[PDB]
Amino acid sequence: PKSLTRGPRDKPTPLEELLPHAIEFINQYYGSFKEAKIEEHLARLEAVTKEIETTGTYQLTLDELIFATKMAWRNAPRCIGRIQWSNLQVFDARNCSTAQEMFQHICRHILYATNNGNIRSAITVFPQRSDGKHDFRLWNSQLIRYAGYQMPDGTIRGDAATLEFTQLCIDLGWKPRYGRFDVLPLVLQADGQDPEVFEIPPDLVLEVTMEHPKYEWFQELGLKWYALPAVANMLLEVGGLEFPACPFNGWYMGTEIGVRDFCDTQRYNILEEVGRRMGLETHTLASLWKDRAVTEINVAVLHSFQKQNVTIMDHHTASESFMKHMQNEYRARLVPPVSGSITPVFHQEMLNYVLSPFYYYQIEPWKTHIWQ
Amino acid sequence: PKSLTRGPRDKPTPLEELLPHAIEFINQYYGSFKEAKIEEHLARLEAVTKEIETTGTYQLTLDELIFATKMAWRNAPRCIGRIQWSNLQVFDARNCSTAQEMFQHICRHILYATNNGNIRSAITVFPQRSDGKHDFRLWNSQLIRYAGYQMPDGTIRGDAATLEFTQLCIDLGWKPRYGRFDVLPLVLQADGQDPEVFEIPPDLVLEVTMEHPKYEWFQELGLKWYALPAVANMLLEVGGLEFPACPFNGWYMGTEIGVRDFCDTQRYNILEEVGRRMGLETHTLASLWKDRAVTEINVAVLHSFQKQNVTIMDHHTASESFMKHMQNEYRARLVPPVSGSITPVFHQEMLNYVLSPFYYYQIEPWKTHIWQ
Amino acid sequence: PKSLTRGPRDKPTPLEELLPHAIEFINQYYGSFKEAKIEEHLARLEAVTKEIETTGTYQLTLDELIFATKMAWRNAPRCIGRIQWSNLQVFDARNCSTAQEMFQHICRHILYATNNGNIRSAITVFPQRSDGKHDFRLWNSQLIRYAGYQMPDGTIRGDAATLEFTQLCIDLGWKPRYGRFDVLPLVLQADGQDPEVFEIPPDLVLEVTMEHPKYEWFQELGLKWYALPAVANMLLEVGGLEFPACPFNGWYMGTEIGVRDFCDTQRYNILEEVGRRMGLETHTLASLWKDRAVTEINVAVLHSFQKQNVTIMDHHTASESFMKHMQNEYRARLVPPVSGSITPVFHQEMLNYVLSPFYYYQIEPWKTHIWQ
Ligand code: HEM
Ligand code: HEM
Ligand code: HEM
Repeated sequence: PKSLTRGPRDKPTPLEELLPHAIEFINQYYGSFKEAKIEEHLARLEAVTKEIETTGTYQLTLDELIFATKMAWRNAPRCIGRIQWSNLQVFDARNCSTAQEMFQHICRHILYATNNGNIRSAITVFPQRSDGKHDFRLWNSQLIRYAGYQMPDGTIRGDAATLEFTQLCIDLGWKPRYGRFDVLPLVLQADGQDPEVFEIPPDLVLEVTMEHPKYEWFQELGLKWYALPAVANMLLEVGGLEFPACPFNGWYMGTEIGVRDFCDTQRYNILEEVGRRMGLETHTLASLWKDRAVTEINVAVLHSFQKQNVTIMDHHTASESFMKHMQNEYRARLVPPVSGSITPVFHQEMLNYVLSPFYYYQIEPWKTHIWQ
Repeated sequence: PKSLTRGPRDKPTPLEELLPHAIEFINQYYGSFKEAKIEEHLARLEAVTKEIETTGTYQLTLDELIFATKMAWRNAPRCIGRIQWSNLQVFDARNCSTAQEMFQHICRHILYATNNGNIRSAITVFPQRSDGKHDFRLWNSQLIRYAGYQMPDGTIRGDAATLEFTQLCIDLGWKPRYGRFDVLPLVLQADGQDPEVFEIPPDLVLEVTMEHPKYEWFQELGLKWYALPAVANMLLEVGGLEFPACPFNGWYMGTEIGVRDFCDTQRYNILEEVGRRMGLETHTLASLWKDRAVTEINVAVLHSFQKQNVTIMDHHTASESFMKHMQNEYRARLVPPVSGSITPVFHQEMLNYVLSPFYYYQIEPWKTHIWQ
Repeated sequence: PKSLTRGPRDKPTPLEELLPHAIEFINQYYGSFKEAKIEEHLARLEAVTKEIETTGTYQLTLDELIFATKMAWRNAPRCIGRIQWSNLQVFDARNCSTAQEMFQHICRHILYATNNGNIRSAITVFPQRSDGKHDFRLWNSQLIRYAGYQMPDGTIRGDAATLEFTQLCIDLGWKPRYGRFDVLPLVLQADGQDPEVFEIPPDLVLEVTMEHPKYEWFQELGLKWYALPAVANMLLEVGGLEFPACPFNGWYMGTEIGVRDFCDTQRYNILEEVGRRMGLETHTLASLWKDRAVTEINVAVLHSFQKQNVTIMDHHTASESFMKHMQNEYRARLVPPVSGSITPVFHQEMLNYVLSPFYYYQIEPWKTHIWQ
């Protein structure tokens, strides 16, 4: 995915690589207004140019930043959320200094975002990359996520996708409770310093208890998942600027909540216990009972969410949320095309088209971090 | 060409894969108007969202469809016709039910389109893809096209490009007349059912008799070609919707009418008979007589078309047709850029740019069709 | 770089390959005006269509050409100059006939562009490609550039990048002075004829003498470079038209002026002589003295330029030049997006996106030229 990965630097972005993008951005920004702000637009371009001339970089106005985060969301071709991009709360943390402070900002986010199940979308933007030596990073892939443990006999326990990170956490001093649903700690890096680990206050992590509307025994097999899907390891590019730390969140779809993960020895087990029900024939592969169980688990999940009043992207939600997004544009008194975000970028030997602003992937920090 | 091929499905398009595209389309549509229709635009987006919420899909207004077919034409980078996209007649057949009915619609098209040589561009849109199990398809590559037969000794007779399809037709019960210009039958598939074959009424197929302005013996070698170039196997994508059956037509260019196909034992023969003329030396390859003959055949073709008053895209035609297209826009009282059609699509692992609406290729039906 | 290379032809561009592009261009052009020129726009499209119909090609109005050169500059993703695209002087030489005349036009350019160090950006556009058999070409890569000689013992003398071209010049009758800073002659090709070589009048080539602000011995090692960076071998594509000869110029950045070219036996030598200074230890690779010297050479260069008052793209220059570019747009009483230049081009088997107008690379002429 190297195309969509924006890596680390060790020196500020050159003028010839910053100025053009800053200009394009500011034009894009001022081009959004129904009512033009000519005098302001020209003076801003001047301000920014002189600022890059004198300081070597530039700062975004809170309003420019807000716009950037929303546009980058609008420019996320995989995200169904891009549909209602105006429904985003932006938390400005560009004045942050330490991991201690990062944690507070992160807790505020979780708190705001969770809202007792009535999930709200938000993004916390930490200081932008300066020289690439003083980066702010969240080593975690997601704010909330279960630990994955490599058991002696070879089987995994917990989230199989977090094995490498869990190990890291252990190496960093985190005491592993060898359970199936252990919420991983936040590994926060501020000002390029070594990362610091913080346990996430249990009260802040809302979890959905799995139960089926028909099968009363469902709750007996003790399955649960966290309500907040928040990405922590991405980078926001905007007008040449780079924000290595800017975690955001949305809400689940329903059809994807991963553990029903039809994979290995993790899958098989939960799937057989199920057969206890209606299609009790788990002794043979003649009855494709697995199809029955999977379909039913999705039912238990969907049901669990709606009954525990935790927002999920069902058909009604998708439409209602989109309407709310349209109400915001109407009260403002046509949209700026997606085309207005495509920038021709000539990287080594090929003319390619890139979107900006945009949420890029990054290289896992421990792979590049230089220990103090 | 897998990039430009939109294949078969076996389940409706997911919400997260439909809604964004529907929205983008409706925005694109309402963005065309010189005079904005704010109240209507917002209510339409609402209507469609609620419709996808409740029905799982949506229907286009005839006017939206018309717009879609024209824009998709405008988005056909190979088609010189894209120059005058407003000159298109749209035949709505989204209410069609059987192959019997398809045939009637198809005959109407040919009739309208042929217009005794005064070729007119048209497109017949059949029902959109629902679950991918009830598809409408024209198994033919073109509405009108000559059969290709594999003779015992190995030589081919007729159109070499239609060998596989001709065989299919034979397998489907069509009696092969082993001639050089046998018009293939229409293999129509409706509502996902098995295809039904219909012979095309000879009166509907206009053919141009080949003759040279100077060589009176030209007509003696009995060469002819059909006047109507119509593609039958493409798919129209629009706002997430897919129309597997939507044949369209234009008119010939003159320089391409394929049989002068410098290929094998099919070519060589017609080319030698020619040498009977001005450069009678067909005993040696010292006189590049082939160049002489080819140039002359193109002359006979071009001449044949203009004398038999069958529209062909010559220099005058190109300009006149473009003017007619400009007269339509002027009477309406600036154009919406092509950029407004490019949509960033994140398919597996790569950020690519796609045009929409657009005419995609498809997989030959007999290769995927499940027999009843 | 074959993607970005527009090669030679031997027959005019076909209608189906010209008309669409001409139309798109003219639309793009008339779409720039703050004040629409409806009557003029429509009549122009008509004019051009009829012109291509009758003549087989079309001529651009000087104003359309000016626009084309500026937009193509705006569409040069590597060029920091694209920032101030309105600051361009266009020299129309589409009426040029001979190499003699080309030379005069080229001398005027150098003269205007050099302006005693106060560098000004300009472009000289020679006759457009007709049938591809009567091309105007500058065989040189740059208007001004030092010769590169392959010495007997194997070492190179001068610009290592110009070895093949220098040889060509020698073959063409140019007497090689075997120095380090010999300005190469102009190899001009007009109307598809054989190229003619012209020595560039020394008075026209402004050179910067290298000296350090602190080290008085710097001037002693006699280093110099030319002030004018001008590309001579590119092709401008616009509305389907192709201009094989259209040299342009800008000014240096400072950080790139190549000879500090850390390469072979050319590098090493100048680098050691340096060590004579502050870090005199050139006997060992324990002291990374090379880093010291390189940094210092860049200092001598930058200093040499500013003291000899030869324009260079430093931070102040970048901002000041951009302001000058904004003053031009303000006095005209929002910009047309970059997206409005992207054209979907279906070349063999793939749907790609191209920019237009644009400055393409070309195949080195001597590799394709047919001698008379
Ligand atoms: C409003 C609720 C939201 C929903 C339902 C939603 C849903 C999704 C889904 C389903 C995916 C793609 C598939 C997957 O990774 O599971 C995704 C990806 C993404 N979303 Fe969201 N999203 C929401 C909010 C957000 C917000 C608020 C932002 C940013 C401000 C955002 C940015 C992205 C990005 C950048 C991706 C790419 C993920 C990747 O490929 O690694 N999303 N979103
Ligand atoms: C008005 C007369 C028309 C002319 C002269 C014309 C001409 C052409 C030509 C010369 C090609 C490309 C080369 C070839 O395949 O032979 C082509 C391709 C195409 N045309 Fe047309 N066309 C016309 C009308 C139409 C119409 C009415 C539509 C659609 C509404 C259309 C859609 C397309 C598409 C989608 C292709 C792609 C064919 C492929 O690559 O398989 N054309 N057209
Ligand atoms: C105003 C001063 C200018 C500056 C500082 C400037 C600077 C540059 C730089 C730094 C590069 C890329 C890296 C390199 O090749 O060294 C470049 C490339 C380029 N510039 Fe300029 N440029 C200027 C003016 C122009 C003008 C006037 C035009 C055209 C009208 C232009 C067209 C291009 C093109 C087409 C390239 C691509 C070169 C290649 O990749 O081979 N530039 N310019």
